[PDB]
Amino acid sequence: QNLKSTDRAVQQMLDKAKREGIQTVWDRYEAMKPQCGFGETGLCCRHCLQGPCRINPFGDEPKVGICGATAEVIVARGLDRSIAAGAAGHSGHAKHLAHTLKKAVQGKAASYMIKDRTKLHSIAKRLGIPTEGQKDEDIALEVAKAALADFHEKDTPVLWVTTVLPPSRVKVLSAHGLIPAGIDHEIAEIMHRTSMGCDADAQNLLLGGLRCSLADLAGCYMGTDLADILFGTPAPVVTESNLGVLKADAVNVAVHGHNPVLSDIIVSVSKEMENEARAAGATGINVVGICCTGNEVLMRHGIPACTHSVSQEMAMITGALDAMILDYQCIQPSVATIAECTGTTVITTMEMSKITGATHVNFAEEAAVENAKQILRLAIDTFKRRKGKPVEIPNIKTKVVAGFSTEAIINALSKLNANDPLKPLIDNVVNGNIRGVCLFAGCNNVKVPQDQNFTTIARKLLKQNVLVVATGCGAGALMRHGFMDPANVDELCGDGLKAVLTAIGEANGLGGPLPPVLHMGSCVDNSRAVALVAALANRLGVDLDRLPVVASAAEWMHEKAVAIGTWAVTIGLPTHIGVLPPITGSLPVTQILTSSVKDITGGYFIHELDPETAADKLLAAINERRAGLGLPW
Amino acid sequence: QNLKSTDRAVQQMLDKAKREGIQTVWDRYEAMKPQCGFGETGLCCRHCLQGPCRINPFGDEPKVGICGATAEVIVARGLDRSIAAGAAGHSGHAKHLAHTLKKAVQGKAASYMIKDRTKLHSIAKRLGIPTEGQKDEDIALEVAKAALADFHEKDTPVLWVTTVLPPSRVKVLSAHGLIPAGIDHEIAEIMHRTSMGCDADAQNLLLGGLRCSLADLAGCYMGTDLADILFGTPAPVVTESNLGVLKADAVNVAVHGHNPVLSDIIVSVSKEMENEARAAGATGINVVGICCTGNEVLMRHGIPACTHSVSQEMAMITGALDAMILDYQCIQPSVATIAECTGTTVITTMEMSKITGATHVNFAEEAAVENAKQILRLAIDTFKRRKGKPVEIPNIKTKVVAGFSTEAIINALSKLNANDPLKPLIDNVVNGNIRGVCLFAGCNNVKVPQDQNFTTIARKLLKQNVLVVATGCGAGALMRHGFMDPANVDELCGDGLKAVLTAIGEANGLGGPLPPVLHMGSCVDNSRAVALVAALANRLGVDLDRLPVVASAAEWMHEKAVAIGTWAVTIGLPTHIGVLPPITGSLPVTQILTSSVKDITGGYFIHELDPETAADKLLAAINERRAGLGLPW
Ligand code: SF4
Ligand code: SF4
Ligand code: FES
Ligand code: FES
Ligand SMILES: [Fe+3]
Ligand SMILES: [Fe+3]
Repeated sequence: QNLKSTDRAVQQMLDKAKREGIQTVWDRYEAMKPQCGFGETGLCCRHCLQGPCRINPFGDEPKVGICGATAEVIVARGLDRSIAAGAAGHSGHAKHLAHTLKKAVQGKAASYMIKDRTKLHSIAKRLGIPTEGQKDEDIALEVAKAALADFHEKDTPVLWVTTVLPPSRVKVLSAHGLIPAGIDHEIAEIMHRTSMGCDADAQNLLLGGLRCSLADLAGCYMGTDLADILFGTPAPVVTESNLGVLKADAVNVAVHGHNPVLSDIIVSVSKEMENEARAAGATGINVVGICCTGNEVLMRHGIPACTHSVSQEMAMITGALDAMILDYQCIQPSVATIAECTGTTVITTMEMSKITGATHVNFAEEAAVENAKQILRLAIDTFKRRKGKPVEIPNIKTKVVAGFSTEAIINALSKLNANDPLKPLIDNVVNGNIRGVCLFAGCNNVKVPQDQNFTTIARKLLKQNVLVVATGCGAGALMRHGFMDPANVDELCGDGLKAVLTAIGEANGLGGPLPPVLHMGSCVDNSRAVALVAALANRLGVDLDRLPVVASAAEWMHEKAVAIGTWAVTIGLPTHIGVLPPITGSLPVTQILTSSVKDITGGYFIHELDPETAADKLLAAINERRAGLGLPW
Repeated sequence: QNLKSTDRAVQQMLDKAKREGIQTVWDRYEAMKPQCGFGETGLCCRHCLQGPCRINPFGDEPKVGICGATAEVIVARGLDRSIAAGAAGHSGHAKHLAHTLKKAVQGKAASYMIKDRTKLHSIAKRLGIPTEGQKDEDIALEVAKAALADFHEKDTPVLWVTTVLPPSRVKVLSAHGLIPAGIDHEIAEIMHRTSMGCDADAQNLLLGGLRCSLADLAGCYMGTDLADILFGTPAPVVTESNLGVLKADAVNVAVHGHNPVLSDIIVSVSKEMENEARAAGATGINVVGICCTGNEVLMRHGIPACTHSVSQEMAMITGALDAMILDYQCIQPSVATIAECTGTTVITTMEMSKITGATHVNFAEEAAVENAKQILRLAIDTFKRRKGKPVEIPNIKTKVVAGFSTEAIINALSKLNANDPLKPLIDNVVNGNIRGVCLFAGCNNVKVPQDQNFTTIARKLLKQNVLVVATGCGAGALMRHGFMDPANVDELCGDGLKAVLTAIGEANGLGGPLPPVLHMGSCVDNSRAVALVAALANRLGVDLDRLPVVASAAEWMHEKAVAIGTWAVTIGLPTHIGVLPPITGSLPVTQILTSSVKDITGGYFIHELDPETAADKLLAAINERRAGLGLPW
């Protein structure tokens, strides 16, 4: 079980699943070995009915696609479609929120409102929307319309790119024709250019993919902006994570997926109906989070994080999960089958994301509170059915300090310098107390023992005084292994980094340091890390590709993460990836993504499967950036 | 060579390529056998980096995707992405034309203009744009803005769906939630819903694909509408097709691709520079067409059709093709490699469609005429280099009568009944002179001996008094085998059909019949066939799924054609396909697409690889429709 997951709670449930004969993601992975080498290297194409075509990585025929498509065209086309699909996921999430805000300020969905008025006003002015002398509802309606307008061509490029990056970065990207003209416009253009008999030049294709990855960046940043307006900007909070946050005597309700439009309401309504849940024999309604929508409500409300990503089925295996409430993205469809064995009520809520065998509850913002009631009443009903059943909840949980929005980080720094809050951070970068900054992002992947890369790389960087921030299931991995607990700062952090986390935490009325890793939220909240390092760049008067800042998608899986890794490279960051995407079948494509893209954007991918080597390479990249500033290292 | 292509000119060039050692699409197909059975059945998924995943069609493990995705989810997700890619191709074509019209009427591209003022006005009123008292340039600017607005969400659904189909059809589609909200919106939503951990219900997934196929229909219809405004509505013309239309002593220039924004200008400018081409030793500039952009200029200007689709490389093998001018879609990237051997100058012109090793000429509508000059001067230069070389142009060509827009067909019928032009056609449907209508559409496919299915099926239907219309490379196959020559009516057509083609042709001042097959234009001009059968439905007061009308994508290949076959089914047509798409790995998915979709839209796919059986099945479908009207058959 150790080779499957480094999480001891996950290992315990893996033993339970094995003895009850419940097939898991790891069993399904084992049944799939050896995986197809053509698909693993990227040398397969099904873009037309003359296929499927493949290309031998080495040896004799086939050496070329039936239409004449070369290995480098086929590899670049497949990558582009992955970026476009990721963009479409983050795009759809942000679009849903844009519609939710518009409905709310037009009086159509009273369950939603402008919760963060100061974020609303700062966004409107970043966009150049006039605020002075306007109702909030009219400013918000303007912001929502501007959001929806970034999805298509108009007289301006995508403002959720051009107004969020340093102007020097925007100029460099414009010179290469990489600024998106519209979010869905770019997605559609990728799908066109990669279809049969279209674009057949690897470099041209990859440039289109960089541009589409910035459409994904725009979607993430818009998603974060809109969610903060509607639901509040995160501020530091304390909670717990891992399976031990389930309680045998409560109605345990998992919010799972990505979009909090639904799960933020479930959080609110669940408070009301705990009276209704005592009547069924529960202590209350124990809302817990899985994946990114769990991160959303953990970041805003302190909802304990139950589990993440590859291990999401294990929460059900406890026998104590009465309902799991789905919106979309990263939901293993196996949960619908597994629930027949574990008793859990699996509920889908979104029209374009249903799973055969799960109960569907049509959710609409106009009727959000009634929907939450209907769903939570199914959860309460399920809790009654398993009264007197034995459950096996592993007694394993960690303390999690989270909620580090960019606004919260700046506010926390302002206690050391009120008029120049970024200067203390830059000060300790310059003098070596902070070697640099590393963002961990992305998913877990069944190919990698769960959390192994995240924790191994994090341990090394923290010892070397790197300030580590994390999002999505990367934050999930670190939070479940204690990296978000301030009690662990002495163990994990080098003395320079320790000094800075202590100084900031003490000045923020804590008596104790900041946690070893700053949790910056969900996957769309990778945009928060952009807003932070962009402000650092603007305060220093340099571009992002001169900052000692790197990223690591240490165990990535989803097309969304492929898009994120690509826009990390596109905005100038050295970007480590811990699972090879299907590009090794083309040396020219691999060479562009790991080397020569440096000459376009200043960022580059770092392909490294071994996490100890990965950390060395990430430290080397941080130290090259320090040298380019003339800093000691 | 007979097993490769039924076209004798193609066979001759295949012999030349074999003896000169030039690899062809058929050789590349042979080098790819046996093709992967997982991809051929649809049982492969690469939508995340835990893959590639496959499922054994029969036997033991693997039986399920690593995430839990079933065979039916994996098959439906792959199909949806094919529909979305096809939609994106037709979408991009139409968008380019919408931008071209807007530039033209804003004074930015003087090389373009409103050539068809009566089409402009009829479109504006179908859309509800006011014409009375408005400049043409303001009506057109309104139409162009309405076109661009159909790509995104707005207060109306996609008007290039809702205003082009019978209102009874729109109501049926709306009740199933199938009307697109925006063209690129639907494409992006497909890409989202099919990514990992999203939509996992085959029926839900396929309904989304039907809706996305109507976004493709909208793109085709918009493309046809806009091209007719800018370049003229087709009217009957006479020309020739097949390789014998090349001339050894001329500068032979192939326009290849799909979008005529470029090639319509090449046609115009080539006339001017024939003086400049005599000076180099040519008789003139011989512009010939390949694929759909060749259909565009064949339909409007009588440009002879050189070849099509799978055989496009053969035009180069003659040694007489001095330039081949590309825009996008269905261009075998092998032409760039092959040109090193044949002398041809291969020129790409569009930013998102380049081929490594081809010369790129940046085309912009603002500078269209200068670009045509630069390109044609490269063609003239190439003609000089091969002076005194031997060429082998097969002396094989057919007469082609084409240009049957829906407006031309209605006008031709109006000579038999001026106030009720559709009534003579319906009259002869009712009395049996016309058994029904069959549309042939789509590509050739290397898997099928070229044109074999198109001609075999057409011969049988025409003998049985079916009125046959054709588009794209389906029209290409029929036109190269004599089906567009009126001299062939006695051989091919049954007496009832013969009577009607003769009566119409005689009444249109021809002394002779209409040709055996009515050429309705390029692939986007499949929308013309919709406009015709929609008018027939509205005149009869019934929906499309009650008309004796069918379609056959007899040899289809491209994702564009997959989308077209799907919207043919979605608007209510029995739709034969002659190559299996990757769906046979899921019985439930196959059963939906071939049977139970009948209960949603009234259309259905007819899977039939054997063309004689196909014709029987198409005749059976036509005759069922006749019986449902109470007609004899
Ligand atoms: S697009 Fe080319 S390489 Fe891909 S399946 Fe079709 S023929 Fe093969
Ligand atoms: S989405 Fe599911 S079936 Fe597809 S590659 Fe990923 S794990 Fe495999
Ligand atoms: S041949 Fe296995 S991924 Fe296509
Ligand atoms: S296993 Fe061959 S198409 Fe993927
Ligand atoms: Fe996740
Ligand atoms: Fe073609």
